[PDB]
Amino acid sequence: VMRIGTMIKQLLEEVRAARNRLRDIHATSIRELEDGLAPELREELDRLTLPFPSDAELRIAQAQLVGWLEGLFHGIQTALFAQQMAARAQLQQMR
Amino acid sequence: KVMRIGTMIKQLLEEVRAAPSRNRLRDIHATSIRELEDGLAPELREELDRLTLPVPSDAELRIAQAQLVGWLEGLFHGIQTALFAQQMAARAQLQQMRQ
Amino acid sequence: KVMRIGTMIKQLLEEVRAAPSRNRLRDIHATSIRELEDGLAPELREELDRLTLPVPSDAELRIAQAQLVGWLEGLFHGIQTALFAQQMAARAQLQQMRQ
Amino acid sequence: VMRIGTMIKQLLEEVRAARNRLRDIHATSIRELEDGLAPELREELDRLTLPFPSDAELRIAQAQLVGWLEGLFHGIQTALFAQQMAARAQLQQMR
Repeated sequence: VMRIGTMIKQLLEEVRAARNRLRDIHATSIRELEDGLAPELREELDRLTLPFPSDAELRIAQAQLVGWLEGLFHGIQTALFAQQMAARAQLQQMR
Repeated sequence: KVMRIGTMIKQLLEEVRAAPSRNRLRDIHATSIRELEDGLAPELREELDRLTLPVPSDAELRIAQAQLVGWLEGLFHGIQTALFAQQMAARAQLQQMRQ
Repeated sequence: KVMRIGTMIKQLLEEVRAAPSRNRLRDIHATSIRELEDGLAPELREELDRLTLPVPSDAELRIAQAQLVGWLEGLFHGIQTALFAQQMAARAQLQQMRQ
Repeated sequence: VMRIGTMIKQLLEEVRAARNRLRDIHATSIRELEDGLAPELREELDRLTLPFPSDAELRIAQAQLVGWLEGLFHGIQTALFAQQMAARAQLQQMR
């Protein structure tokens, strides 16, 4: 289930305007990505945030969050493809 | 495979963490995208349509580096959660067939 | 879906278990195959190429009924183990990415 | 992993010749299908065998084992297809 996929798209755009907002978005993304996670959450919430404030670190912190969101989308995406492609191969072994 | 993709990433991520240029950060990025486009048609058009992080200045580098960390980290956890979801969906479907 | 397939089977299996004809056992079979060929090209040629269990005698019926039980049971557990394998492969792949 | 798939094919043919052999094959099939199974094995080994001896019950018991093996193959097969098809749909949601 890729609800997360659609949310990444929308969350991606908000990534630009004129820091609480930035920190807020990252948090949203992580909560939606967690859904249900086992204690593995530690790694996902192990100082998994942007680095802090001066404008420099806000230009920086905001770039970090564009790549993070693109990464999730394409990681999810290629993994999803692997899945479809593996099931096909496994089947091509029918013969 | 998907394991091959993850382990390289873990590596590219450590390769950037300790950095100084304009060719290093651009290569790490190319490298990562070279790994994903393991036979997936023209959707490669999404990654191969640039999507590259924006004598260069010093501050400009830091900003670009930060974006790379997210890209590399995003790909890692994006895969990870696609995997866990795949595993949970099979779990559920098994319990539906209680018998 | 795959859950839809399993639950119908559980039902067809109980529909045969308590039987007396030559049209009942043939319908239960048709029914099961009608369920599998949920949009899968010409591989339907495998199931739709007869593959039907062999005024008929009495003993002949018992033999045919037994074969149906295996077919219905086979489809159930065949799915079940494809599901568990799918779930285990995702599990493993997750543990490879220890970090 | 569909090793089981290839074994079903081979095990399927042995299904005809001229009861220990019959009972032996079913057992083989179940062991190869178990690989690793959780306590769920009970259901798979809950009087999951052919019914016993007179020829009548050997014609019968052997028919049961042809369908069982065909069933496993096509159950595994369609489930495998579902898998590939679901991963594709989930992806078609990218847009």
